[PDB]
Amino acid sequence: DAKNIKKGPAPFYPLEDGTAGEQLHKAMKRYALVPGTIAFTDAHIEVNITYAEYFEMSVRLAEAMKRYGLNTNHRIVVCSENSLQFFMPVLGALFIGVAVAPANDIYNERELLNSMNISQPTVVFVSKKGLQKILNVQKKLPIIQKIIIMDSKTDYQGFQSMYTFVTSHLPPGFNEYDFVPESFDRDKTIALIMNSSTGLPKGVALPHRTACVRFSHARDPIFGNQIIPDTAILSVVPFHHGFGMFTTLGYLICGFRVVLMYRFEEELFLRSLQDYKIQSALLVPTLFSFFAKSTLIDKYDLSNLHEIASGGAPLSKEVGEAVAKRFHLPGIRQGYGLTETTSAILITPEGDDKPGAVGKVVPFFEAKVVDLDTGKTLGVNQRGELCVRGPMIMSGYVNNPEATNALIDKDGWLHSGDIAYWDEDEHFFIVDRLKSLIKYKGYQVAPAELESILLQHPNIFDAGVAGLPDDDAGELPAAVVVLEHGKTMTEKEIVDYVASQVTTAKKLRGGVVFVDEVPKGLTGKLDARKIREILIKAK
Ligand SMILES: Bc1ccc([C@H](O)CCc2ccc(O)c(C(=O)O)c2)cc1
Repeated sequence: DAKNIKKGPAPFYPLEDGTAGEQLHKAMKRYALVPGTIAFTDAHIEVNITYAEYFEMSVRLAEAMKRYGLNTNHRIVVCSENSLQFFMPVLGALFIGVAVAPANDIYNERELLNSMNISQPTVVFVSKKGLQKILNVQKKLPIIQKIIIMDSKTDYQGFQSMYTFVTSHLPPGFNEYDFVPESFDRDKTIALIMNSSTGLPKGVALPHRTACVRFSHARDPIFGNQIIPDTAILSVVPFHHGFGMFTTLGYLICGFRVVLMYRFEEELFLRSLQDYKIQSALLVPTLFSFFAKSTLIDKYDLSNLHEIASGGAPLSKEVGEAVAKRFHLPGIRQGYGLTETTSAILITPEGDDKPGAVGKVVPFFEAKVVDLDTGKTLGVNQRGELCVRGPMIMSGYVNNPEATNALIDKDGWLHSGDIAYWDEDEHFFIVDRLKSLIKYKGYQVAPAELESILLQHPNIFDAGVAGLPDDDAGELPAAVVVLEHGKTMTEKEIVDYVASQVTTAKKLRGGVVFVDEVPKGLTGKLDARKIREILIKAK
């Protein structure tokens, strides 16, 4: 009974041959030749850019980079916040086979270093506002030869724009419509180097195959959205941290108009939803809970709105139903995905929504639950660790096969670290830190309630509450604590403090264990074991 191992259906679109760059180029060239087809729309400055514009300039950046000298043994960095120019160097680079590491616009200067030491990039594309931060970081990274400014047409601080850079390297008679992109092995050639849990962000290497699969999902009437003319999307989610990246690529495959918003604003948001006739909106999790509090939605004509998507962020069932009610939608489309799996591999399918589920397994994939101790795969309705195997899994963490391994067993399964179960109808469900309850006496306090108290203390930098299992009491509630840098404290001084703000059953009878860091779990969510694990010895 390899039969409690859950399997994604058949694709509507078969996987297509070619690299990620070869199929983007082929799709975009189709839409380039229809004048007026809009690719991106900047909701802030109201400017539109057509596929003809988008195709042509991307191609030129590909042949201008090829000439400069970049082959698949080089990487570039794109450092900018969501913009009309963002996917120009990305598209151009994939056409070449150069690996793209999107960097985080307002990563502070330290996290800009950690990202770029892993990605070791020859050329860096950057927005005017990102420039000095990358200048500073270039004087600490010798590999960064060239800096190109994305949001200019002229040069800017003597530095060169994509536009003058391209005319500085394209050969005399270059022809955007005779360009052909490189063929290369899509399994070994890295398309994207993404970022990320505990410690410092790693570099998740993802080869062209994962985007090629993604391109099969995006069109899927069940797991993506149907190629209808005049489809538009309002995307707020960042063009890096996952979601934003691979929906937009799939959206360019489909010919959709991607309406981007880089700064969030309620009225701007809702009006763009209305005016652009948006079919589906993309949101980050805490923009869902915001929209649960919105009372203006009713004043806008969202007659056209079909879907609101949360991506690979699993949603509180209460927040999801709230958002969907304020917009008069049957449901939210939530899914579960890891950066280490490119896109989501659990997605709620069209129509088949089921209250509280993230969804079912995407085509090309297998997902299963495994018992946390024996490792044996479990059956229907049992909670275990969620494990997934399929083409979109990360190739590895750059410069870190010690982490790549033991995250992926060499039967090709990624072990999520997150806990789940599935239905007799094959829906999956994710279990969160946030409603695992600590039974002392026999009534239970949420660990988030006790964490909120602990984080309130000026000398407690981070906390993590879990239930110390003791034989007499049932569960004594305990915490792992991280002290602020200057400060010093004592276990009892900490529980004295809690036991002054909680009922008396909610008191921190389990004690505190001082840790350098509270264990997170891949999607950043607090890991309920390890914490429980950590306290069990210290007692
Ligand atoms: B960390 C992370 C990793 C991956 C992702 C996925 O790319 C989301 C994919 C998705 C979800 C819902 C949709 O409706 C659509 C779509 O519009 O096709 C697409 C999100 C976060």
